[PDB]
Amino acid sequence: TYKTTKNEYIKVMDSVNDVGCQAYFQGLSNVQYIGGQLSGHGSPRNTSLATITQCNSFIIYGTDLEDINGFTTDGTAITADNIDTIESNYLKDISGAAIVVSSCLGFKIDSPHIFKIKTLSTIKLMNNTYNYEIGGFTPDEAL
Amino acid sequence: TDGTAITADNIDTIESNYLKDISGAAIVVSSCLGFKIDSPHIFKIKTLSTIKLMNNTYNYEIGGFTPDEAL
Repeated sequence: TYKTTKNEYIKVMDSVNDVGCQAYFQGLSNVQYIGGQLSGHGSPRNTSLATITQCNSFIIYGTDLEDINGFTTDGTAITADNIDTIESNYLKDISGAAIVVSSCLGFKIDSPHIFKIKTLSTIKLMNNTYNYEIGGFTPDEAL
Repeated sequence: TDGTAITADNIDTIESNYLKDISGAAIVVSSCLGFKIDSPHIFKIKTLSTIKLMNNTYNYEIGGFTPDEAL
């Protein structure tokens, strides 16, 4: 609860089920993400590390990706014990991976190093993403 | 290269008479080793093709850009 200089109090949260991500991209074209990092150090509640929706040509060159704490859009924690249930009930949900890609033309990722991914998958593709190309990143890091 | 307009109407004629011309695409590649393009977004291409390759360009590699934008 934030206390102002006029001795007011403001609730930081909007709802008790709040989730976020590191970067959100919607309605863009010809986007290049060269190098850099996207990481969840400190265990925030994330649906993904990067969410990409309704873009033409999003390209990732060697970006460092690590340390996600997985949640669905609702706020449900994605753990090993319920992983199968998630795959049935949240297939159309925009969450569940380190990189979520929805309705994106010309998506491309090369081979960066990825580790400590505590969510269902490393890349999720949905909603008519139809000419993607996936390079060889570190395997077997997700759930 | 002459100065002839490339439209839909005459498109077939062009492909017959200007095969060896260095023109007719968004990107024209001639005698180039090691050419490479990844997948950018391309639109509004009022010419015969998106990429033309010619004159011994022999190890090119084409990623998936936006399909169906040329004539």
